[PDB]
Amino acid sequence: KTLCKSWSDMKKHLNDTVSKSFIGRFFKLEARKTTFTTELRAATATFLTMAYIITVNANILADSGATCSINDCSTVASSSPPGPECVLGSNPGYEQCISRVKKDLVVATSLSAMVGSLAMGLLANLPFGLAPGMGANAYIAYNVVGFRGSGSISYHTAMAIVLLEGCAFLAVSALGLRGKLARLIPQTVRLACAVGIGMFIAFVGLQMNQGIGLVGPDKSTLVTLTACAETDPVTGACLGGKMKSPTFWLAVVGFLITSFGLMKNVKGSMIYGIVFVTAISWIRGTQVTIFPHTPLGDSNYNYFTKIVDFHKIQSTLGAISFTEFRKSEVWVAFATLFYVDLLGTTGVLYTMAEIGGFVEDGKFEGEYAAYLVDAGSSVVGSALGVTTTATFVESSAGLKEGGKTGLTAVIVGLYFLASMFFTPLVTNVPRWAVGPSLVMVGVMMMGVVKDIRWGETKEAVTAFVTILLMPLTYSIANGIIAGIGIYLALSMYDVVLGVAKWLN
Amino acid sequence: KTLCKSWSDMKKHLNDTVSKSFIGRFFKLEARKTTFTTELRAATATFLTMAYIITVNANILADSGATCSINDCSTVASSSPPGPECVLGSNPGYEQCISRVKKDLVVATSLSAMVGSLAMGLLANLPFGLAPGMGANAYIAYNVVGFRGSGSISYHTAMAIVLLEGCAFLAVSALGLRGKLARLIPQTVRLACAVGIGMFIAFVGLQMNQGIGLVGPDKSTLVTLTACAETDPVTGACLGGKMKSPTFWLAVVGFLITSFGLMKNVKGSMIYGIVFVTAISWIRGTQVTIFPHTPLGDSNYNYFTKIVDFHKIQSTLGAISFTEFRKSEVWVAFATLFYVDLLGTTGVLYTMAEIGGFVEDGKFEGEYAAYLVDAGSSVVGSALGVTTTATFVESSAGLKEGGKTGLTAVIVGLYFLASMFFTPLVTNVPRWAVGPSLVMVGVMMMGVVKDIRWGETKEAVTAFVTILLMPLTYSIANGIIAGIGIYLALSMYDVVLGVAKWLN
Ligand SMILES: Nc1ncnc2[nH]cnc12
Ligand SMILES: Nc1ncnc2[nH]cnc12
Repeated sequence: KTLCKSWSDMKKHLNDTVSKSFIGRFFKLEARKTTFTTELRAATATFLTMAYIITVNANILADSGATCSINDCSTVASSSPPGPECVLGSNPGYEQCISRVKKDLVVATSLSAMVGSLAMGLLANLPFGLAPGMGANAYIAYNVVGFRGSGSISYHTAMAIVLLEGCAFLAVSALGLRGKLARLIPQTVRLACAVGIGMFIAFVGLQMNQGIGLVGPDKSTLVTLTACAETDPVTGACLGGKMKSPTFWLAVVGFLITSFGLMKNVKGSMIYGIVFVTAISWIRGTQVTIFPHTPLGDSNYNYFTKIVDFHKIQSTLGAISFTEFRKSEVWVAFATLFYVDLLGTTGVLYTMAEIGGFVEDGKFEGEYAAYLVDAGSSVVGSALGVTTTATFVESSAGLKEGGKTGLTAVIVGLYFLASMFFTPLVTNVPRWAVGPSLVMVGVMMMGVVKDIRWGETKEAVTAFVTILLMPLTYSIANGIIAGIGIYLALSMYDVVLGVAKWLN
Repeated sequence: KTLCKSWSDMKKHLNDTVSKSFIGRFFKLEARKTTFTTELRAATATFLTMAYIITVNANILADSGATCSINDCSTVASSSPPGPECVLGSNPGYEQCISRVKKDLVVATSLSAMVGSLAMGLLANLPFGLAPGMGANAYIAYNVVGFRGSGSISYHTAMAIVLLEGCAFLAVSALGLRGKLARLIPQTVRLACAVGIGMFIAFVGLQMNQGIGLVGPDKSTLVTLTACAETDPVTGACLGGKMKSPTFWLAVVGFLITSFGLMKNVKGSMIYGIVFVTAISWIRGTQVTIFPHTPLGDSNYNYFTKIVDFHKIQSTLGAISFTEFRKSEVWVAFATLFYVDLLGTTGVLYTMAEIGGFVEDGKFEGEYAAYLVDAGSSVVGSALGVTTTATFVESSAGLKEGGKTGLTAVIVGLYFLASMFFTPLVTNVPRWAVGPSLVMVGVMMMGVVKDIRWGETKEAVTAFVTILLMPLTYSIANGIIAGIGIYLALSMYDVVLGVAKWLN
């Protein structure tokens, strides 16, 4: 009929008047042959494969106990609450503190993914998006700061490391010291570190108080399968009954329809696994509720019955303190976070330049203004309370549908503006819904393990120690250090002595 | 000179009179073109790459607490010793029991690797050797029986599972039900199960009471790096001082010269890593001694000062009890050990037949009499107290030097006879010397991970859950079950319903 004919000739005309206006001259839409309409399809598919890190990042930096401390705890029958009693849960005053910080990290992630993505398109003309990157969320929140105020480094110092690393990554890039520096790292340590982070981030998404709750303590094997139904109220311990938890099996169904959606190539599928096992866990009354009948849960439901809200940052705003940079374990956390960002935004940003055909004999057309926008956005992301940004590989779903200019990245920046207003629906995602989303990240990073040269022995001993010691010793710093230490001693003690025997 | 000329013409004549005697007619040395001398070189290189499993198997089945029970414990100030006080160490009576069982498992491994290897050559004419296979040592000793009498299944029942699995693997092979049965298992579950066993067997060789002592307990992260120097006398706990254990750093030096020996292609190298960090840990006086000044250690040194001994099996001889086969977790241990032997001796025994050129369009010349000798040897190995046998992949070092007949496997059977008489030197290998040997096994099994199809999603979700849940939940049964359960639900719920929609 002429109904679709009246629909098709308008899209032949709306794509002309955009290119005949001024906005086609800035983004250069005449060359880089494309139209206005197929840029909008390139940014819709980029956002849906990227919309999961708006909730994963909030539910993983609220476990850090961001600004809640011992002073704003509750009052009990004693004269004063002691040290470790408040920060392990079951409190009227501390749990209402941490419900006002997760509302300040959903807004602070959209405002960090706006500025990173909206400044990528306007300054570099490149079709990809930015957000706080996955992989360095778990290093700061679980290994530097730790689960609810553990560890040694406070959260105010951890947001000062991101500034001083962010300013160290502009002025190692503006001088030209990148190809001199990144090629110094060998291929096997660079490639096996991305596998071990994928196994650390999935062992996070299995524990009792972190994600679903499979693994647990044991007094002779040091880890065992619990999955227990009736557990301890105060702490997490198995009282009895294995594999019959209604919060465990509802999370497995979310893990299947995420994986049954990735095959058959549904673009956004990790967002539909989160929405399905959340929309069951909102009905009051069941055993899988996030809304119980406690006074600690009536305040979340009375905020849920309104579906939109304009919420402002008020707790985890600019909070920096350089008054702790004169001890030892601050700089070790500095040299680790400088290491994992140098290898994250180097192998990705050039690989996403050869898809779509930007590249010539080196030096694609947005080289110099993409290393700095990816670096300055960690500085503006550190004042707002979140971690470093990274150019996402999910942005490839927009490279395979015809996005080639910077109008892709501006529209991606405008869905994050249209998703900070839905704050009452995003703070209320349960921690067993975000569990399988931390496991499918580990599936997609282990897919690079078929490029490690397992033929030679020195390349396989170095790659095995780095992969193994990251999820076991519960440390990312103990896999980077114990990989370089094996790679030198197997190599320096015969080759370097042999070169120094012949160079003189 | 004529000195080597007088050496070379004798080896031209000694190789003739062996082939002109009757012993060249049985093994058929005229065809399969080879001589007597280069068979002896093929069996020397086969033994040295196989001599490590004479000490690893004894030091991993003595941690099981094989026949030592609560009745032959010591006597203390109380009227009777309680249950868990004896079996956790620090006892005059229980520790002298377990020093008489490790002397009955060094002899029982050589007598099991004799009969398996000496009957492979005489009945099948194939050049490889047999011993109790690595991979099923840790399943029985740490996961069925457990560390020193833990768990539910006693050791007398675990040696009855090996009989009833051994007799079930003759009469699934003699009827012809192997190609019908083994091809039913898909490729990804078959291939990823061999990677997760390699990561379970290496997490064993890092713990505080098992191997060296890196990982340890923690009350908030459930695993942490201890490596602590001054520990608890009774139990294992970190009192203070990280990374300064003299038993930790002596084990790292053994891990380097094992790995520095595998590259540059030294044939036996895992045996020279064990001998070097043992021969330092025999000098009385140091901090790394295996011979302290206790009465529990004077009895090991007074047995060490003699260097040869004829020792007889007296504790872990024929000990079978079918009086526990009417409960649940016995058969689950049966179907796991039947699973891992079906996939171990199928992908190996055909791969070791295409090297050396035995094969034609299927059906190499020792098909039917090698599935049964590999199966009947687990029956005769179960009466003597050790686990199932397997055709070793280290036997390939003899396939690449010209071994093609059964005289290779007979001579391998005669080095194990000449290494049961050195029992006082083999019981005295410390548990931190056997530690890195359990880690280089995990390096050599992870080298098959570059053949898993990480392209498709169903092949990568199934392979990731199987690899991850074996070293974490400390279970081999929880990786086989949780791999099939993901592989059906991603596949049966759309394909099988679609086939049943079209078949009718
Ligand atoms: N840190 C990161 N770098 C690149 N792509 C990512 N996708 C998710 N996290 C990422
Ligand atoms: N179980 C096993 N099967 C084959 N080769 C092996 N090498 C060591 N253990 C083995």
